[PDB]
Amino acid sequence: YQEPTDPKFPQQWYLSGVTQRDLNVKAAWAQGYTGHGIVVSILDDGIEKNHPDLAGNYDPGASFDVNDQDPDPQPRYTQMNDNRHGTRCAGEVAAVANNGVCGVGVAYNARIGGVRMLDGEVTDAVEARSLGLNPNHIHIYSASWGPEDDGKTVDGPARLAEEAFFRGVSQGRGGLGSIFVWASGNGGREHDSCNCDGYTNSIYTLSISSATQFGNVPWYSEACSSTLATTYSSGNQNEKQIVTTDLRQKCTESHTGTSASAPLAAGIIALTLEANKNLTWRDMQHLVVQTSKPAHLNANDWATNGVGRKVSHSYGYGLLDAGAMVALAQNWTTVAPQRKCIIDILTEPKDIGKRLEVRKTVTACLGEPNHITRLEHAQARLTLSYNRRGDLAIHLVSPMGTRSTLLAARPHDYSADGFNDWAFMTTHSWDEDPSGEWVLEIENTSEANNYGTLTKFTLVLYGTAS
Ligand SMILES: *[C@@H]1O[C@H](CO)[C@@H](O)[C@H](O)[C@H]1NC(C)=O
Ligand SMILES: C/C(=N\NC(N)=[NH2+])c1ccccc1
Ligand SMILES: C/C(=N\NC(N)=[NH2+])c1ccccc1
Ligand SMILES: C/C(=N\NC(N)=[NH2+])c1ccccc1
Ligand SMILES: [Ca+2]
Ligand SMILES: [Ca+2]
Ligand SMILES: [Ca+2]
Ligand SMILES: [Cl-]
Ligand code: NA
Ligand code: NA
Repeated sequence: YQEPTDPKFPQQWYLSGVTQRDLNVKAAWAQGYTGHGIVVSILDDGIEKNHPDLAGNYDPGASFDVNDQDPDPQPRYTQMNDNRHGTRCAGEVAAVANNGVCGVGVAYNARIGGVRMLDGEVTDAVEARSLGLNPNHIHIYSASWGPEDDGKTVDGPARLAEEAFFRGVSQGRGGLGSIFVWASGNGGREHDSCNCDGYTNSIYTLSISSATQFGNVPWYSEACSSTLATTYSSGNQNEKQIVTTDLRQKCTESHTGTSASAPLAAGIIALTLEANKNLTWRDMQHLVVQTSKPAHLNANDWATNGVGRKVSHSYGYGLLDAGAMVALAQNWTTVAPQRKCIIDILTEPKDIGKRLEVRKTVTACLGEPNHITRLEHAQARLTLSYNRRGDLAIHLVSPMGTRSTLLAARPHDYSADGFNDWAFMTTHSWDEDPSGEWVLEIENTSEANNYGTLTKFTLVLYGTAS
């Protein structure tokens, strides 16, 4: 195998780096993995299917225009180039290699499509029709949309979109499950906390955050326990950005934000799926957990969990490692069927006041078909009232002592509507045994005399017993 010759490949520092600050993609390419036979779809504002770095890999079967209800996802051209984002993301995954144009995609032999669905009124039906597009042809979906990143919104998929997620992971891809790769958000400057975004907080989305070139948490990053891993993106003006295809058959060197990280992850996942086409949607999350690398990502919250892995609320398990992903995929044994252990915790409502702690010792469905000794995702589904929602901080401690932040204080969130069975999710106790004492902590981080009540706490464990 030889290095790509594309003119901008040297500028794709997150791929071509020789200083170990990269995604280790050349190592996967050298093992023979390029995305051949894999199909990825970008759910965004359209895709310039005639772009000279996309046309060779473009797949109409991975594409649709949900905004105008037609098969052709070509973007709507405007004076400000508003609808360029899907084309940028598509090139990150699957820009053609060795063709003298722009740079290359991570999976430069994968097929690439786009759903034009953000250029219009984005209803629940629009989202669901996009997530559910051709799920026995498209393997991997990439998306970075969700509720407003204003630091005061709590929202997620409505009924049709949630149903699309469960249909995709259950019957998609011949029953192995659609892989929904998701950006964790861009609300960092608003002090947003991404478990408040029900798309990235879902167990069905494989959620990705960003790191800057120098290894730092970018200004736009949101921290939360639902994130699984990290890829490089933009930072300050001394740090390089993402280099990819752009609208009007151009290249760009200034693609930015967490929405540039999710497509790189989708590309790495395409290489991995080429290495083992039989991986399930859960297998893929396991591989990410096992192979991602904290090293040289700076964060003040790196903590070692109960099985000895380092995990951060900014980075998840760390930077994706493509060579490690494709290597581990090849002889990976399919995980056992997913179990779900439901533990309704409260015997009475609990006043929150300044601070509330709820302790509960659980058997994790000992004796039952849903007995779990090997956790995957855990949720604390909470129903509570409070007079100012953003003054709350919420933590959940596993029996192995891993303290997941479920919610950080959000200064702009003035809502008096509380949380209505909101399923705060953590990945940080993956592979732990969830038997034992769990601790929920709710605290008022403000000096104000705030007040409210916790009326339901359901601990929901997913995982296996093998
Ligand atoms: C895929 O995995 C399932 C579950 O382990 C197994 O039954 C099946 O034979 C595998 N298929 C291939 C083609 O490896
Ligand atoms: C609000 C938002 N994303 N919010 C998120 N990912 N939580 C968005 C992304 C692309 C186009 C329009 C809106
Ligand atoms: C997808 C979405 N919102 N989804 C939600 N609120 N459940 C959205 C928000 C702002 C602009 C464009 C899209
Ligand atoms: C699946 C569902 N509702 N199903 C029902 N009411 N039978 C739902 C409602 C709101 C948000 C997300 C999902
Ligand atoms: Ca169209
Ligand atoms: Ca190229
Ligand atoms: Ca957000
Ligand atoms: Cl479920
Ligand atoms: Na997720
Ligand atoms: Na620990």
